[PDB]
Amino acid sequence: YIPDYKGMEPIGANIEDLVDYSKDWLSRARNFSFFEVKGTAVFECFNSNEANHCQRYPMSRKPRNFLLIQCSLITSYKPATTLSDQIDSRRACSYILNLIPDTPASYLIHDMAYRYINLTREDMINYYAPRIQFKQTQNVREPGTFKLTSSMLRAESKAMLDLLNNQIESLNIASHIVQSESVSLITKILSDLELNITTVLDKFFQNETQKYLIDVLKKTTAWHIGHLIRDITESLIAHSGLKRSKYWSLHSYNNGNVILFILPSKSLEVAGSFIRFITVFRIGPGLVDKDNLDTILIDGDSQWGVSKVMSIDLNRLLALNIAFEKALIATATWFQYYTEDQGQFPLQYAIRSVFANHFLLAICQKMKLCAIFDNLRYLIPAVTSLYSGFPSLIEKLFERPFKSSLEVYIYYNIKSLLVALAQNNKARFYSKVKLLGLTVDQSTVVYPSFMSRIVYKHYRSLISEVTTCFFLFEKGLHGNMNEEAKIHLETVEWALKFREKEEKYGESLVENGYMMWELRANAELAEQQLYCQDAIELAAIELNKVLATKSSVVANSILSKNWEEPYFSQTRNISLKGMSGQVQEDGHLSSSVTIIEAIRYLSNSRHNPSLLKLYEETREQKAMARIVRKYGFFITTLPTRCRLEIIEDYYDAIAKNISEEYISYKILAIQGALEKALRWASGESFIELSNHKFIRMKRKLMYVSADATKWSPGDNSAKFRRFTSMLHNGLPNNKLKNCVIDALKQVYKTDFFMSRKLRNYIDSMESLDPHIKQFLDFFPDGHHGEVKGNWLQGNLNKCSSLFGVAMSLLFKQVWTNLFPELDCFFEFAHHSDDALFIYGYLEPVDDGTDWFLFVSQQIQAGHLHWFSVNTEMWKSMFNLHEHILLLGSIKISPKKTTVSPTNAEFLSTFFEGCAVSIPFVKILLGSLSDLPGLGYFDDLAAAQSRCVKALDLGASPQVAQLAVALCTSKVERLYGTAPGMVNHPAAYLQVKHTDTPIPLGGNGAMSIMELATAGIGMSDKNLLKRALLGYSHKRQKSMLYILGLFKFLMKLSDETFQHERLGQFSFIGKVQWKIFTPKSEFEFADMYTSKFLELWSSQHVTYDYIIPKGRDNLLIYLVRKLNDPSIVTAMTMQSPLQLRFRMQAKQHMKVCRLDGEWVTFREVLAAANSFAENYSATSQDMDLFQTLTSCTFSKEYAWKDFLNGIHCDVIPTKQVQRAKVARTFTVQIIQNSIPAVIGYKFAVTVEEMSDVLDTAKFPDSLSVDLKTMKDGVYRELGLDISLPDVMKRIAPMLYKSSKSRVVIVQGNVEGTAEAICRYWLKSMSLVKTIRVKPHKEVLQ
Repeated sequence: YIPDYKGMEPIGANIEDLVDYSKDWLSRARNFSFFEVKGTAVFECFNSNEANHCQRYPMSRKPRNFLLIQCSLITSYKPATTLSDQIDSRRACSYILNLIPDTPASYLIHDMAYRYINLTREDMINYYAPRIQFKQTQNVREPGTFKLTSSMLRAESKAMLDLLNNQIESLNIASHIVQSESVSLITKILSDLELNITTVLDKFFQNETQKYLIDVLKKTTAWHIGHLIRDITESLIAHSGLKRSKYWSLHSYNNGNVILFILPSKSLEVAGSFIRFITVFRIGPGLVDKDNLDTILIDGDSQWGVSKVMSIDLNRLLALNIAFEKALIATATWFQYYTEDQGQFPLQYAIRSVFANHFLLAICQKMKLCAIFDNLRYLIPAVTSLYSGFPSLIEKLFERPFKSSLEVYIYYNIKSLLVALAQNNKARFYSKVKLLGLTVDQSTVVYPSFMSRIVYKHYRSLISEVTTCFFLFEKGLHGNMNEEAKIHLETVEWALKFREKEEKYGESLVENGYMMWELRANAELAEQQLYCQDAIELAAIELNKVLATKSSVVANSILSKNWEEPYFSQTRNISLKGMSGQVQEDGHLSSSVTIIEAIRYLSNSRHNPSLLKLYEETREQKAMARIVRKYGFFITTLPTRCRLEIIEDYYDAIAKNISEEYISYKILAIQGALEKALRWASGESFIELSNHKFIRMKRKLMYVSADATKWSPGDNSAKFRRFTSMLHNGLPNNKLKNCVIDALKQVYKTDFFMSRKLRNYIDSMESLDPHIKQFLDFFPDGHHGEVKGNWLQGNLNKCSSLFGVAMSLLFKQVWTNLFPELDCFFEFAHHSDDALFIYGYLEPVDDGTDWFLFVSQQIQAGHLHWFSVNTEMWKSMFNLHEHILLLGSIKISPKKTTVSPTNAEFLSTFFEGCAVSIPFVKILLGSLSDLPGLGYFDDLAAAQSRCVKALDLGASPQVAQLAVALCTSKVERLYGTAPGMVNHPAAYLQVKHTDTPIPLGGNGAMSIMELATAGIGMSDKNLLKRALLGYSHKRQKSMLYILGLFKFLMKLSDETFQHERLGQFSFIGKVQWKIFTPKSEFEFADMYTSKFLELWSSQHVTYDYIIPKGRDNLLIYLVRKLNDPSIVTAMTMQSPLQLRFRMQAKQHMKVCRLDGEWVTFREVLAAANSFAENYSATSQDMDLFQTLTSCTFSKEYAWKDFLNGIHCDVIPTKQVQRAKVARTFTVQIIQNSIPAVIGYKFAVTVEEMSDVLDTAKFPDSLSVDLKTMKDGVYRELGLDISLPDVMKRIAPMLYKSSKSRVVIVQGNVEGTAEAICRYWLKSMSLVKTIRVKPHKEVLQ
């Protein structure tokens, strides 16, 4: 049922009125919004912005410190050990005690060295003892620390400690001297870093990546400095515990040449805490900035740099810990991009320079560099086009102050590069190429590298280089304290502008729109946040001209949106996305989760309402918005999400029916527009004269790339109302359309709330600036203020895209009506937030006298709008298009919008951006970023899955293999399972490290190909199959021992309760690891006990395959989902408390579950060996093992078989780069889904039966389907489905789910998973051509 909502009565909007308005508008001069790229213009823009930056900022004469850790290396670095730490610390203290301190930091260092070197033998024994054998001493109260009180502290040291415990200038970027000094310093550091200290995939890796990348960088100073930095950051992390951070610590490295002093500090477990440390090193080549050192002590022919006190937080510490891996993966990505651009491997000097640059960027994590590279990502396209908004981007380069030498150096390089690129465009000339399927005239002009003296053939290599640089910075830098405040002020500024417009014109005009006659009378109404009602209606008519031919499809799509389906039974409504909660007693808006709000509603309700019913029950509630705590993003409340879902469902249903013409979802619309444009340009124009003669006019094209659909804080949602009122749908009534209009009306006004963090920051300002004064004045009660028009980045993308398409069609009709005699062209295409506009204009073939005479005569004959057509007609085309878009509330961005002629590189970049949305380097670096902390097996699986996802995003298999190796090495380091460390399974399990199951610390190192095809768990499956075969054939003892290990893991799993689900069924046992959740701090996690939840899960088995629809079962199901360890870990990902477990993992504490106790991983291994030694196989165990080996894991072994049965050979042909395209990695009797059939099988209750009936598409066939499949299991494999255990084992074998992976490939590849695998095998070499031998389908 749909309640009767009020509709909108149509207005008498006339297209000819808009045509007359455009006639008047085009009769005068208009300003083009973009600037010509000239080289001199870019240089002058840089100089003027330098002068302005000098004006706005107070001057600093001393560049700030940018190196968090200062050190030097002259010899190959050996990783630190406890014995090496002791020896190096003794030698280092002996070295330091001979020196004469000058500065207070030097005095503190001397005092610390004296205290450490005078600790007793028991103190030294307990200083390096593990937590198990540690015994507290008077001086040593924590394992790796000691005590240093004021009795032995000097006066200078004590004063310095007291000072430690208890306006924004900028460098003079306009000075050539400041640039010269910064360039000199950074050049010296980079040269120091570059110095040298003194399977088929396996073969390709050893010949290419090992030879040209790994062997080159293995000897560089950067490699060993990175390992030394990893050791230092490990010490700093180990000191960050609650008990240990209050004491002092001393560590040493490189035979005493590097010394770390750790001072008492607040623990990193609690948020907003810093570790303080001082690094003392021998002066030499490395990460040395002598001008920023605290002091330089002199010894006989030697120097010791003592740094100032460094305070580092948890995120910066983790980034510095993984800096070496980040730099190596960035350099490997650069390696692959270089081989793609040039077709050859880079030389040693270029790889060394790239690696040094990447390492310097990765160790120096600051927001200024990240913002600079973010801006460069769009600055590079802005100087390679004909027209762009590069002055605005160069201005954006100067928003924050310049503080360090590194910032000045990067800016100087960027200015040089951009001026060089802009000066390249002056050699533009017309030529001939083969675009799409035509020979067309293109206007082309050597792109220098940014870190080496390499020149690319394409500027997309430059763009990807800058992108990889930008992703070297942690995503935790965004947000911080400047971005949150900035987004708050931007929102409040746009709301204040909306209020000013309301005061000037009245609330009705800003909400309902202005009329065309008012626009003619005032001419200032054409702006952002205001729209013309006539323009909205006419754009709706223009879109209706396309929609009226597909009315049936649009209607069927809308009714296919399932408006009567229960709201909270859908996945998107029970997710962990993030949602605003309730207004608390103190008056703030709560940051909450979608599932938590779902449980809050159901617990206070008696039914699971549908979307329309939920909208009617919450209609009267006000929309509320907030900034997300830490994850510039907004979160809204449940009624706001419901209204946005109504609007977006309606408009997605409508917009999917024009996806092949205007809105690319794939690239068909853009290719069609390009084909039409190129076909049009092939012809010639003949303008008819009054004297029956003709003028010959030549056709040319201009392309504009713009982000027109992207959400803007300056916008008015109310326009959509009239749009919705006039858009044609096939429905016979207006109830659904009226409901959409009503939802739009209810989303108009929002309560935007300040955050607690920002409020505290404001209260700590101590000096309220005028903009801060206005921002605080925006909130009457100090908590929330009303916002209108702006929908706060809510999901309305399909509506905005459809609206933009309608306005572009309106412009197309208006321009056709303006020049009936002229034969002009216009074609546009939308893809996500991007849009490509193609204008086809006319130029005189001759000198142009006849054309000028014709234009003058047309002007004299009263057609005054021909003034805009005399020269540069495409400019007037774009001006009128932009003005018409502004008649809605669409402003084409002055920045980030590029204008080009026909150009192969421009179109290639646009199509590449359309095909791929995420660079694979982002996923590659996020693999090292952080781990879920759920144990060895889970962390390994997560890292491997991220590497496979990166491979799906276009990463070469060699780069992905290197990333897999690095991630596996890091996980083994964290859990101690690698050889030589205390958690190595080979010391307890009496089997080989490769014969050990992964949950028991086994060797998880696997090929990237098998991980991508077979999956992220096939090591255990292969081990089980081999052990079963060996025992069943030869009855060997070792195979029985491996089976016993698997049975021990299975018993471990049975000890715990993991109901799981069809999509996450597990059969190989897993060690249960300690997860220090906030003890279920979640609000509604305490509704039902774990025992009650386990009983419910056992009783209701059908709900393990489908989702309940009734309120009670849904509430219990959602509580159970809340109580999932994996969901708990994800819901506390950004909590600063997690590191405790990491430390407990590194200290090898009692973090594993065994016999209802918390024990060490070593104790788990000992129990595993004890169980496996006495284990004897039974009939039930052998039967089960056969079901898993031959049936459950059957699909994965098949991909392995195909992998092992393939043959590839090198063809004497150079590799050819191709356009990248997305494909689907997807690998009949039963007409219902397997989850529905199985739930029907297990349905015993009326509620469960009804739930499966609603879930199933064809309920009537359900039983029949079950029957036939119940035959197959008892016919193809001879197993009894009637047993629930057998059903659970066989269900994931019969479930052909997932495969919804999207893989980026080249053009030739097909959509078959076998084709994707064959393409991956052909891309196993970065230079050579690989041909597969079978040349047929060899996958079962």
